[PDB]
Amino acid sequence: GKELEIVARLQQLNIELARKLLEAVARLQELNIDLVRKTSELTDEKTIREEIRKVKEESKRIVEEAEQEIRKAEAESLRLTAEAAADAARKAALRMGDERVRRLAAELVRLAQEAAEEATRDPNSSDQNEALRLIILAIEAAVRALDKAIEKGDPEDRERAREMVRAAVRAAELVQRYPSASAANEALKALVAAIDEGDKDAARCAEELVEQAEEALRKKNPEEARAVYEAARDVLEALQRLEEAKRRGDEEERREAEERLRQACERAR
Amino acid sequence: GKELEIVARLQQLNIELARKLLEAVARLQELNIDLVRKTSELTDEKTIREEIRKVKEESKRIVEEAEQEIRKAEAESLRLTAEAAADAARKAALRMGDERVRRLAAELVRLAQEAAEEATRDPNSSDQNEALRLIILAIEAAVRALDKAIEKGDPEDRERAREMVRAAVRAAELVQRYPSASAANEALKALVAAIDEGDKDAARCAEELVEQAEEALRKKNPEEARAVYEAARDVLEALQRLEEAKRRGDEEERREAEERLRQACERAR
Amino acid sequence: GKELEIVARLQQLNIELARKLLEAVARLQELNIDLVRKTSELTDEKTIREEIRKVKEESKRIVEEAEQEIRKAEAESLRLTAEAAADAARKAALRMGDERVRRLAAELVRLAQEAAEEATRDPNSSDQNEALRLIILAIEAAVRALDKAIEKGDPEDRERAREMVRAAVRAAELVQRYPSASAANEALKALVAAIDEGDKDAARCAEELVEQAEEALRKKNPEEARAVYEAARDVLEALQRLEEAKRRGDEEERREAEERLRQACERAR
Repeated sequence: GKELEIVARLQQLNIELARKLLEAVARLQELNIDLVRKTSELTDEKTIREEIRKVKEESKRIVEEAEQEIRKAEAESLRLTAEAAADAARKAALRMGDERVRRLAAELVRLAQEAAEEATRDPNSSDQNEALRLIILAIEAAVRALDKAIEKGDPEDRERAREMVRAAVRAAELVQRYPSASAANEALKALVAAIDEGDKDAARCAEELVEQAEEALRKKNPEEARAVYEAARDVLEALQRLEEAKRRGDEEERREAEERLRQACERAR
Repeated sequence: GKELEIVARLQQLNIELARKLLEAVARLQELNIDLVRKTSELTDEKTIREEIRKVKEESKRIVEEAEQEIRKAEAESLRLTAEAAADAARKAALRMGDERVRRLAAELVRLAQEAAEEATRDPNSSDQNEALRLIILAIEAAVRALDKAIEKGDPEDRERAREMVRAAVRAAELVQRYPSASAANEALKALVAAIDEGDKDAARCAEELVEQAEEALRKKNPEEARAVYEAARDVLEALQRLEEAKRRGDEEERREAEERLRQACERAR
Repeated sequence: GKELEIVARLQQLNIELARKLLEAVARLQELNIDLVRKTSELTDEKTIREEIRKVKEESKRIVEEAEQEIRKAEAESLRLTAEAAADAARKAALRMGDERVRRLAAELVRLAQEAAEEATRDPNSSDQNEALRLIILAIEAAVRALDKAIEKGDPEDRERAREMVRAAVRAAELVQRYPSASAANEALKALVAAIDEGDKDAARCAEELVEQAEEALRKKNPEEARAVYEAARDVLEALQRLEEAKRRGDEEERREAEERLRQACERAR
């Protein structure tokens, strides 16, 4: 279906990007051989130095244009991944049945479209590129929650999916309006790690950090935004360690990482 | 399933292609350092110039072989995408139930196999590479039409899929036998845009341009083939603008693009 | 679902790898222009030669670090493909229903995790990189066998899947404990080709070569291991020719390749 279409388009970008990288390598090589030829033939030091500077200026321009093509190829790749993830979000919302979760997933399609369209307009912006990455990770976490809700029909899992899909929409409009915000950037990642864990205490704690960063970004108090980031940083690290201790380990640090997330959310509420 | 297999093989091509690009960069660097060493030590101008020309000849050969590896990596990627798309076409035809559409999808598998096998035989051919691209786009449009037909069981949608899958087969054998034909190249793309639109008037208009380009290519009248291309060019541009005005816009140009496609098909029939 | 997640991560690797390749090209170009400048200005031959050697040493280090990044990018790609293939293996085992085949598929998840984790620890090892490739191919063959078993519910196909999934686990722990073993490396590939063929005689013949290579690797008789490789080499080539003669050909060599695999397995038992 649509999955094969994206792989076909992403592969065209890789072939085209590798084609342009070789184009830059080929041009830089022509300049070197031409410079060595002129340096060995000419005797005027003034002309030799000017031939060297124009090659160094052109070589620096060749590299910059190649960084631009990689920049545009990355935004085009992130645009295809965002649309594919949003398309997966709406179909999973259909397989649930709730018209309310269908309205929530419909906004993610609108959020993914608008954020990916602005990144492709000016890929040189690093904030619009990173904000689109986290929105993609938020949609992926929402899709993983929706797919789990339709496995056994557990009413807690279905409500778990609704609360975290709506929270993903919340932690998406925030980074869309404030891409350069480190507090909103970290509270989103803490929610993605809290969605995959499935803990009710971790989901309500991550969303509270999103609202704290939202209110701190309503006004323009920089000391207020930095406090939410440090609170969201320790929460995110506690969830990543809890995921490592559950996948492997010997249950020793697994109980230790629980109190890490518990104490981190304690001083944040 | 098969989708994960293609991604695994396409990723091996990207790693291998990046490995060979660095191999060329490493060899070009060795030649530059060796040339600077010999130019600074030797005093005979005759020997210095010959050392420079053999490096420029070898550097030009290194770049050409790297363009060849990118050329072979692109054909191998297009071969994997074509087979994956044809595999998706036959299973969607099974989910419909019509044995007639199963015979139509069976030809696409044969058309995708033969076209992708000839492109991998000599990837330096640009016509066989581009003709395979449009055949892939034709199969993707056929798959999107087949998946929509099995959504609600609408009898119009199921017949809409049969007419456009057969038309995709028609606009595939044509570009296979005439890869260097611009008229057949454009009538195919007009059909792909007409399939996604779902308009009955746009589907019969695009196929009529395929038959006009087919009869013009039966004989060898070049003025006849150019007339179909210009007719298919305006039809394709009208469908792409109609898709832009339906996705966004304010319904103003949406009605304007309808008369564009209407008038374009008028002077083509 | 998970398929879109892997494509998103694999595309980030390609963009990042292309970003680092250009970084190496940009640094190598700066060294060339700086060297040409110093060679044209300075007159002391002793200083010129030392400026050349330090550039040749740095250029050789730049290329080596770029080979390392390609090395680490390949292991990260093979780790994502292995986990995605193992995830596909467990769900197909669930769709069968046998708790025994679910325990077999559960080991592949453990085998794919452990082998991919050791390859990412030291990607410079070529044996751990190649052993992970064949384990991926073994899981893919197991998934293709499991998907075919749930098509028509044929009891022979369901048992065909169980025998070859268990054999895939057998030809996975072997290459995991002996990555540098050519006999175990070839008996695995002979099984992958024997799984796709579906021949009962080819499956029991490939597994017998796995047990022969297993017992030869129990001890450390090098002449014993080389005998199994030559026996597994001819079996693998006979299955690849049998696949070519069945896909195309004119049934002439198709019967000839059958006696090839028959005689190859004859002198191996």
